Amino acid sequence: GNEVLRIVDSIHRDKSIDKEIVFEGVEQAILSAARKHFGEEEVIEVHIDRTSGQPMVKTNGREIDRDELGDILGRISAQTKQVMIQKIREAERDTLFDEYAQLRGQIVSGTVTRNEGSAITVNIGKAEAILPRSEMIPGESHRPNERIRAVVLEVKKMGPRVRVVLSRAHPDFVRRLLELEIPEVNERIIEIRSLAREAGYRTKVAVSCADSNIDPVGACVGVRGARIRNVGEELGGERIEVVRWNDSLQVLVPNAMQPSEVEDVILCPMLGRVLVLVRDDQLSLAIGKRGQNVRLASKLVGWDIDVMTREELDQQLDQAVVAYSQIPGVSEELAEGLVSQGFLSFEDLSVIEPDELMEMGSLTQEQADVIVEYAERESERIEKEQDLRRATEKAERQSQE
Repeated sequence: GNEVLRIVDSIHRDKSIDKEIVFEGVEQAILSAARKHFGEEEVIEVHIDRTSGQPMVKTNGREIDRDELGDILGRISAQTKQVMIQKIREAERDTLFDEYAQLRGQIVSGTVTRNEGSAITVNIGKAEAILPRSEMIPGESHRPNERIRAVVLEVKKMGPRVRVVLSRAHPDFVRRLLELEIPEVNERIIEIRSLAREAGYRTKVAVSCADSNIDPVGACVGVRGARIRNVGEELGGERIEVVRWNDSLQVLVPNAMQPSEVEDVILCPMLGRVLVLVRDDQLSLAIGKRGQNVRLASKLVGWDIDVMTREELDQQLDQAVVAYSQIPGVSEELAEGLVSQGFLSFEDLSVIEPDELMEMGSLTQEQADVIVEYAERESERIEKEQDLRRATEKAERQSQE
């Protein structure tokens, strides 16, 4: 009876975990002891009264004799010991899973305990969480016994301990921080529609407002744009661009292509690609340093952005027709049809939907597959031909001697 109360207090004082988890653990220990004795045939349930501590064990809804119940309670409480703790830790893991699994995408804070190159262990005080390399903001310094916060990436239960994976590199981290820093966002006045992030470098934010007379970007900017930079400094100097969200790609895409200016926006649904026309002087700015700009603009919009000028597009259309005409089974009319729909290289043709290629050229299943195989081969040959020329230009290292 009260022998159970002695145990639940002893573990609670030692292992430093609350009684309710311990009670559940002891119950599962009694239950397992009851399963082994009575067998798997009868349905078994166990309950321990919290106040008194007296175990209630039922088999198929029926109580069990005090005799056999005494054998069960003495087969557990007696040291043999760590098996019960395995049930208690299993209960703790189940509880911590329930709480943290609902917290996915949400900011959690803690202190750094151990730091290796591969991962960082953070103590949030209920349990130890790990921050892996992939989820880290590059070059950041996190030392033992220091305050740190991040978003919960995922929660899994594997061993008899709960695994909580964090991220400072996830887009959701920026989204949360913006909600905290900008009162218009946490008051729901301004909404964050879309987000595109390269962690530690640049993040594009598309926002909108229910009120049409309200400028959503200007609301986020505020006076000096200080609140936006505050989030950026928390990310280690990550650049944050806030733009205006729109349901039309004729609006949203030029907005996402900022600072660069856009002439024409062409939609190519079959390739899932938006073709953006940009003048020569704006070409470098449109792409970005390593191509960061368009890359982020693509994530933000949800399409594939291909930036070209008008002159090099006209050149691209002419060559694409001649190239596609080389393939037997591709008529000049069908070749022009592909180019008109946004297909330029052989890479684009190889990834075409067979069904769509059949309708456009009035082709059978066999004829469609054959064409695709040509595009695959030709794309592959073009790539290795470029590598050839690239390698033979590297053969000019003999210009030393």
